[PDB]
Amino acid sequence: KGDGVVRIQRQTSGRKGKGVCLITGVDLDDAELTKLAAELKKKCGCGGAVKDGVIEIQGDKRDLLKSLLEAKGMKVKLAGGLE
Repeated sequence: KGDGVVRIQRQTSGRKGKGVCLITGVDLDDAELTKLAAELKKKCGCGGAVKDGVIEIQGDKRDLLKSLLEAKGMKVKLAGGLE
Protein backbone atom coordinates (compact mmCIF):
# COMPACT_ATOMS: atom_id res chain seq x y z
CA LYS A 1 0.00 0.00 0.00
CA GLY A 2 2.49 2.67 -1.12
CA ASP A 3 4.19 2.11 -4.50
CA GLY A 4 7.36 4.20 -4.09
CA VAL A 5 10.46 4.02 -1.86
CA VAL A 6 12.82 6.97 -1.24
CA ARG A 7 16.43 6.23 -0.23
CA ILE A 8 18.93 8.89 0.89
CA GLN A 9 22.65 8.02 0.98
CA ARG A 10 25.74 10.08 1.90
CA GLN A 11 29.02 9.33 0.09
CA THR A 12 31.43 11.18 2.40
CA SER A 13 35.24 10.90 2.16
CA GLY A 14 36.33 10.90 5.82
CA ARG A 15 35.22 12.31 9.19
CA LYS A 16 34.40 15.95 8.36
CA GLY A 17 35.62 17.74 5.21
CA LYS A 18 33.24 17.15 2.28
CA GLY A 19 29.98 15.16 2.21
CA VAL A 20 27.52 14.73 -0.68
CA CYS A 21 23.86 13.65 -0.82
CA LEU A 22 22.31 11.72 -3.74
CA ILE A 23 18.52 11.27 -3.92
CA THR A 24 17.26 8.50 -6.23
CA GLY A 25 14.83 5.55 -6.20
CA VAL A 26 11.70 7.67 -5.66
CA ASP A 27 9.39 5.44 -7.74
CA LEU A 28 6.69 8.02 -8.57
CA ASP A 29 5.26 9.82 -11.63
CA ASP A 30 7.94 11.87 -13.42
CA ALA A 31 6.14 15.20 -12.82
CA GLU A 32 5.66 14.20 -9.16
CA LEU A 33 9.43 13.66 -8.78
CA THR A 34 10.08 17.26 -9.90
CA LYS A 35 7.66 18.46 -7.20
CA LEU A 36 9.51 16.48 -4.50
CA ALA A 37 13.02 17.79 -5.28
CA ALA A 38 11.46 21.25 -5.74
CA GLU A 39 10.04 21.12 -2.19
CA LEU A 40 13.39 20.18 -0.60
CA LYS A 41 15.17 22.95 -2.56
CA LYS A 42 12.49 25.36 -1.28
CA LYS A 43 13.73 25.64 2.32
CA CYS A 44 16.80 23.42 2.82
CA GLY A 45 19.74 25.79 2.18
CA CYS A 46 20.90 25.59 -1.49
CA GLY A 47 18.50 24.93 -4.39
CA GLY A 48 19.24 21.33 -5.46
CA ALA A 49 18.61 20.35 -9.10
CA VAL A 50 17.28 17.08 -10.56
CA LYS A 51 18.98 14.80 -13.11
CA ASP A 52 16.74 12.16 -14.74
CA GLY A 53 15.62 10.64 -11.41
CA VAL A 54 18.89 11.86 -9.86
CA ILE A 55 18.51 14.88 -7.55
CA GLU A 56 21.83 16.33 -6.32
CA ILE A 57 21.68 17.77 -2.78
CA GLN A 58 24.81 19.28 -1.20
CA GLY A 59 24.46 18.81 2.58
CA ASP A 60 24.89 16.05 5.18
CA LYS A 61 21.39 16.25 6.71
CA ARG A 62 20.43 12.59 6.20
CA ASP A 63 18.68 12.94 9.58
CA LEU A 64 16.27 15.56 8.21
CA LEU A 65 15.93 13.43 5.06
CA LYS A 66 14.36 10.54 7.00
CA SER A 67 11.92 13.07 8.51
CA LEU A 68 10.58 14.73 5.34
CA LEU A 69 10.36 11.17 3.97
CA GLU A 70 8.14 9.98 6.85
CA ALA A 71 6.05 13.10 6.13
CA LYS A 72 4.52 11.42 3.05
CA GLY A 73 4.16 8.04 4.79
CA MET A 74 6.21 6.19 2.15
CA LYS A 75 9.01 3.69 2.81
CA VAL A 76 12.67 4.65 3.33
CA LYS A 77 16.06 2.89 3.06
CA LEU A 78 18.38 4.71 5.49
CA ALA A 79 21.65 3.44 3.98
CA GLY A 80 24.68 2.96 6.26
CA GLY A 81 27.58 0.62 7.09
CA LEU A 82 30.83 0.44 9.09
CA GLU A 83 34.13 1.16 7.30
